[PDB]
Amino acid sequence: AQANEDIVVSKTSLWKEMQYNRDITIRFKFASSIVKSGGLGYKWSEISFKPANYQYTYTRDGEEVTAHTTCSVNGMNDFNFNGGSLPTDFVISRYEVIKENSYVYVDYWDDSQAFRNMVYVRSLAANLNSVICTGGDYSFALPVGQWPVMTGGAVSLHSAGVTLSTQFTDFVSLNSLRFRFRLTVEEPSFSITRTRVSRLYGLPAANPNNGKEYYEVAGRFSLISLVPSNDDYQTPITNSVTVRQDLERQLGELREEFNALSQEIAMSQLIDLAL
Amino acid sequence: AQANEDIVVSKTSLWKEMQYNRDITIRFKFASSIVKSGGLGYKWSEISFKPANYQYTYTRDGEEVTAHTTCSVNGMNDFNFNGGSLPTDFVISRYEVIKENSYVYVDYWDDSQAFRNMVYVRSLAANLNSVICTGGDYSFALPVGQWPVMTGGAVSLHSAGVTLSTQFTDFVSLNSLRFRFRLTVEEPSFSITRTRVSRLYGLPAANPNNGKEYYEVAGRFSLISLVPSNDDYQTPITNSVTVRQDLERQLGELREEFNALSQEIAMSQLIDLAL
Amino acid sequence: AQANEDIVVSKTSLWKEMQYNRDITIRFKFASSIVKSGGLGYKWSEISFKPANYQYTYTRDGEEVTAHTTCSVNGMNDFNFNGGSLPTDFVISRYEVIKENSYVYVDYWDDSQAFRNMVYVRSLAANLNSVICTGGDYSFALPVGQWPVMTGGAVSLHSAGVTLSTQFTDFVSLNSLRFRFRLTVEEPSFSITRTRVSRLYGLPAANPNNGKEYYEVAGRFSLISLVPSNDDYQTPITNSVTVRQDLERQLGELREEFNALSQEIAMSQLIDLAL
Repeated sequence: AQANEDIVVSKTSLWKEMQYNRDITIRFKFASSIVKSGGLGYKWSEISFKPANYQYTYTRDGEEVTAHTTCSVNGMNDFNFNGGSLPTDFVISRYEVIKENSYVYVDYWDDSQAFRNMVYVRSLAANLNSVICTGGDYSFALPVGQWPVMTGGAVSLHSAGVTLSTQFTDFVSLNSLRFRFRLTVEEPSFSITRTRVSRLYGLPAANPNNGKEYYEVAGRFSLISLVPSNDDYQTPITNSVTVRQDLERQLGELREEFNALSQEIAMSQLIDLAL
Repeated sequence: AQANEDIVVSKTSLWKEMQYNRDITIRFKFASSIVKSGGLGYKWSEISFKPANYQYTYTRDGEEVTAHTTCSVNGMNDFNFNGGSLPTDFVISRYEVIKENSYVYVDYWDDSQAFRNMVYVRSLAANLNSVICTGGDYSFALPVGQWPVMTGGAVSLHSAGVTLSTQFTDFVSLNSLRFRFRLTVEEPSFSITRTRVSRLYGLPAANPNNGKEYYEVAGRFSLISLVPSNDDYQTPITNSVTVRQDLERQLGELREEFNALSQEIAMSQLIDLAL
Repeated sequence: AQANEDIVVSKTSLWKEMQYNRDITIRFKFASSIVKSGGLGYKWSEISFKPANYQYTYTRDGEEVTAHTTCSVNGMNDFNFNGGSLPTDFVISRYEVIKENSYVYVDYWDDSQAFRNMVYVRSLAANLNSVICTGGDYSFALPVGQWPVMTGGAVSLHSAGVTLSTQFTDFVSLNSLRFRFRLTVEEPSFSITRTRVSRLYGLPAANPNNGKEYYEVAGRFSLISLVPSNDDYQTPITNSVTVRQDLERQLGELREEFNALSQEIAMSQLIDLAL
């Protein structure tokens, strides 16, 4: 029995039940969304996560396999920290942290045969190994004064249930495999330098990647799918997306309004420069 | 016979044609998008509809069934009301209304067997009962002056044809059942108070829920779907979306420009407080 | 053989491999995104492409066929023109052009029998004719001074490989046929008038249509798909999308802060105009 086998557990006139048991190297990555409120620059609106794609190409045992991964988080906890109600105090109205109560989702896909026309799957299971994820060092760029830095945080990701999912994008749509992960706090705790907060567990959402190009976890997955016996059929992969056109229109109207306001402000600033 | 049947009208090696006939509780909900123009606060750029998700769990005859319902509208008319060309008159560039010519779409999904691998359907039919949808009281927060309140509006939703649809979201992707509703205006009219507009029919797009948690309508549906004979196959549902990255980029450039402008304004206002 | 044949190359009980050989009239259209930076109005942020939907209805040989097309571009080159660092020089931070190294994707879909339940396709091939896409005239509306006009640009689209794709939209989701096009630069060049740039091949991303309703190209396609034997099955087409709720929330917060800032500004002008 090989490591990357391909079996036919049944075969009808057109369709066929095939079994696929294959090793994988999930090279995934987080991505953070920072939002800085207006005013002076001491007030932050949100620091959250975003579903983060990463496509790559790794070597199997003599095969070059192109892969595609997409990470995300759910059930994260929304902490806050307000030093006061003034324009000059450092305040973060909301930032997200990962803990036991939350879960981490990783969608995975490859260019192998297991995924080409995978729409039905059963007997799905996987044996993944646990890893560690440490937070980064994010220096809050303040307009004037000292520079606080969010530094620390370490959480171990433990394997959990496996399912299917779909990785939609502006280029491709993939019927993908969804590995779930639970969390356990570790000794390195995250804290903001020059602040009265420290020794609290979790992983920050400012810079989870720690500057790493990716986090890597090895695995194996076994399943049984329905594929056409003729191995020439192809399911649609690429996309041409035009979703949220109302949102595009709202953004256009907001751009028009902000351009008119900036033109008004610039004219009122320039009239005083004619002496 | 049964009220929640599952019949086998045909069967082959791997596939099969199953007939499902089930009662359901369509608990849907409207949602509004109130955009307020800049300036002083007397001018409103648009008040539109937005497709509204709502997920719940209700009790069948000894079963606890999880469900998910997405409401939308189509063919809604656009009314407008301008009281003057000044910054100090209450003007609504556009507000959306529902009438006979328009239609209301409701995509419905449950965790039961009928929807687990539904990609093909025929002999689709449905028996739905009519309900009433009424508008609440949306008080326009005018900085100064009186307080216009958009109030009233009632419409009768009558059943129409049923079809298929796909509910996409940032979490789940659901091959769902699309119930369609036609409208007949009722006696209660919608009106903005302290304003020269009244005795016009439809539904206000401001507070269509009337402060309610949902609008419930019972129903029953019958169909014939193609399912793998092995009742263990699962179709991808969950997602991790990264759509409209270019839109996110434009929003980020907008936010940076807006923060720079706000910093300029705040420095200009702060320089005049040094005595 | 008819120009719009439909043949059966294999038929089991529930499924059947149906061959289709049909003529099509792809009428597509570019769409441009223009983001103008703030300040006076002398700096433009981006002039890029946006995937563009276009639905039409044309006449087959005694039949009326509704269609849906979606044009996109990949691998475009990012040029830019900056003539000075001052707020009064005309600058364009980044604008897109198309050349040999780029490709033009066109997703196509019809209401015909070929696209009713198409999820699997083999033996795909098509005979498409080549056309010429010519850019138009975009007048950069500067606040004051002269009015440069980006005028010209011609490029010939030639047939290339064919694949599948999925057209996602806020109304319909279509399992569609993806036609590729490669580019050969033509003689008419595009040049910004009243500027030091001219005689550079490609197509401009401001007005590609040249005031046209669409770009027409006729073709023929030939495939073999899996269709249930019963000609009554239907695959979900319509949608009800609520994706990017986080983006909607960001936009709402941005609109709130922008209204607050415009209110503060107009209040400063009212107190400075209340003597």
